Amino acid sequence: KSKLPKPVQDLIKMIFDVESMKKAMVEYEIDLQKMPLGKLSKRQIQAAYSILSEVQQAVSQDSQILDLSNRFYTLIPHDFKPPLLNNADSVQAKVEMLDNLLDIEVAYSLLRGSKDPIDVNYEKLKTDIKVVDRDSEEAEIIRKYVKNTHATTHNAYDLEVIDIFKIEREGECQRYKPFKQLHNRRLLWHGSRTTNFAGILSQGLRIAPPEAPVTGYMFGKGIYFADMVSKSANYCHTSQGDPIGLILLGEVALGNMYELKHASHISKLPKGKHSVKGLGKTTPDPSANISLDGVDVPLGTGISSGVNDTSLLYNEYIVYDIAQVNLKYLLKLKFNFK
Ligand SMILES: Cn1ncnc1[C@H]1c2n[nH]c(=O)c3cc(F)cc(c23)N[C@@H]1c1ccc(F)cc1
Repeated sequence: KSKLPKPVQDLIKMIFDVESMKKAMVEYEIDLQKMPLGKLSKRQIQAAYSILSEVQQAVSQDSQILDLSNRFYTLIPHDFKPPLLNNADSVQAKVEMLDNLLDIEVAYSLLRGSKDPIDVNYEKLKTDIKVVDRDSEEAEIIRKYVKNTHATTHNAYDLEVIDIFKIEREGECQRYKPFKQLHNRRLLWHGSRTTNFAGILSQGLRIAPPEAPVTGYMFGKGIYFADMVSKSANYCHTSQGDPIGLILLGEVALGNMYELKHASHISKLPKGKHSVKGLGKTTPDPSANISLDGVDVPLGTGISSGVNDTSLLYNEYIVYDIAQVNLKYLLKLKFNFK
């Protein structure tokens, strides 16, 4: 029997849920026979990324695109008439599929490679996880952040916080050290599919590989965060059939922000800048900022930023070095769909 709190045990089950892994693969139309969880290979996936990059290029300028489509389906067997990879959104969906596959492989490997099994798998995450007491001020601050920064245009659901966890990944403090005293450190959201979280906890937030198409990345390949909970929660890809999601709060060392109103695929920041801020029309009210253990929490309700000429409804924040993030909390959220 495990010594871990029930909420933590429930999180471990959730994150190592093999059935969720398989359901995801069925929804992607992957052939589970020909490409089982244990068989996923880093080198095949890398080659698949490159083919998707060639596809995107061929689309941007009918026979050759059929052949590339087929080369992709040979590398990543599907179980379908096979849809042509002939537009940016289709390509993007396959890239996101490959990302999700990669983290699923990580989860499956950890799982397969005397004590209660929940405890054995907990240890494999190499992450200290503690429950934040529902009645603490810490929890209250976090619930406020969730409540106040739900955007008015994300009306498909409300959020309810079920559990709040405090997390410390092995090695992250040391890795974050050079950034620990950069100025402008902010507690920001990052949402991702549940089936990615074993990978995220064991390896941290990562940046897309060189081989991946840049298409879809408004500010280039980086790690993206929001100051509005719902903007991030949308990337949980929850649904009525699976309405429980996981979302992170990260301390992000933003330093001097390169403020942008429109897409720009950053390959190198201007010297002296440490992050990108995509400027939204709505921003959390600066007067309501609260410090939490030295870090600003922009938990104000949304007001007008005064920026009209922008591509974005809400802010986003991007860093280009994985060491500029120190993960602090993990929330289990129930999405109540309307
Ligand atoms: C899909 N994805 N994969 C890695 N990162 C993400 C997204 C993202 N994930 N999670 C967040 O919380 C987030 C919060 C934002 F303000 C903005 C975000 C994100 N945009 C990122 C984005 C969107 C489309 C795209 F093609 C590439 C990147």
